[PDB]
Amino acid sequence: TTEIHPSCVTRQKVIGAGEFGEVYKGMLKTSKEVPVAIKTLKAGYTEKQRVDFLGEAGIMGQFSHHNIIRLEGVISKYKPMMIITEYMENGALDKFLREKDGEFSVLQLVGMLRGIAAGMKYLANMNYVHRDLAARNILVNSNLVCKVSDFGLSRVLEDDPEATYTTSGGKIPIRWTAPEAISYRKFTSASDVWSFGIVMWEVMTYGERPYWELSNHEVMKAINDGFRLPTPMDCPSAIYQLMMQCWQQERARRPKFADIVSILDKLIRAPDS
Ligand SMILES: CN1CCN(C2CCN(C(=O)Nc3cc(Oc4ccc(NC(=O)C5(C(=O)Nc6ccc(F)cc6)CC5)c(F)c4)ccn3)CC2)CC1
Repeated sequence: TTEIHPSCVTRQKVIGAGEFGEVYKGMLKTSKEVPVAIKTLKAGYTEKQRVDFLGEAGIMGQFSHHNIIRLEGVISKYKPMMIITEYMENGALDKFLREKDGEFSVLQLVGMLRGIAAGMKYLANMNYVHRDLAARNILVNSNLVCKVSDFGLSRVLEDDPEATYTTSGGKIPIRWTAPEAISYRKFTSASDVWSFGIVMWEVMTYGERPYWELSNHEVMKAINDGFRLPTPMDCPSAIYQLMMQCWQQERARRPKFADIVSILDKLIRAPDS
């Protein structure tokens, strides 16, 4: 990661805040200034927290792709510590699609899915398994470009610092996670492809919550009994068929992300479907 000089960074507007810290909109001088998001580490912290905060930035900094959020740099030597990323004017996809209910064409929605799939193909080619692929972790810019991110919603601290038992390795998003990853913690790019099919269903419902009528255990039983998410209204058959292939029980049968990009490219270049 690049260390950013604090003089080059300006915070202008608060986007959100929690016990983790805060997120700001601001400007960065690379030398004209560019808009950025600025994630801060809350005071005070623990040396695992600070190393984990910086270590997550190190992971993000390894990637360079149009459909992966870009790391501009970090401030680690001064307080508050900061992760400084590319700015995404439309925020998280799930919220964006609920705000824009019914307002996009099918070709526009499929273009979003292609962008997500192209980001995931890059990650797969880097041997990176995301494990939390969901519309809430897809960011959207003004041009409607969709980019993969992982703010770390799965890794927030909710464990007492003195608890005998703690969560380790993060919590699991059951509604987005492939069955073999829930059962054996077998996380692979193939289990990310299952999650991608769930993202496809989020997009085509303009942000419905998957299995929303069902408790987390109600979801797991429904799945192993063979239930799959239903065909959204106005979802083309070819898109729903792609979803079902991502949700194949045997992971060796799911498409690879490279295949998903190609399938979506061909559809975009020739509707029908
Ligand atoms: C519709 N309008 C609503 C109000 N308003 C807002 C909406 C909310 N907005 C917003 O949230 N913008 C935004 C926030 C941002 O906050 C983040 C800050 C940091 C992160 N990511 C990270 O911290 C990490 C990460 O993403 N790692 C990572 C990345 C990619 C991978 F493949 C794996 C790990 C952990 C290092 C992140 F995913 C998001 C980033 C960029 N843009 C934009 C303006 C205008 C739009």
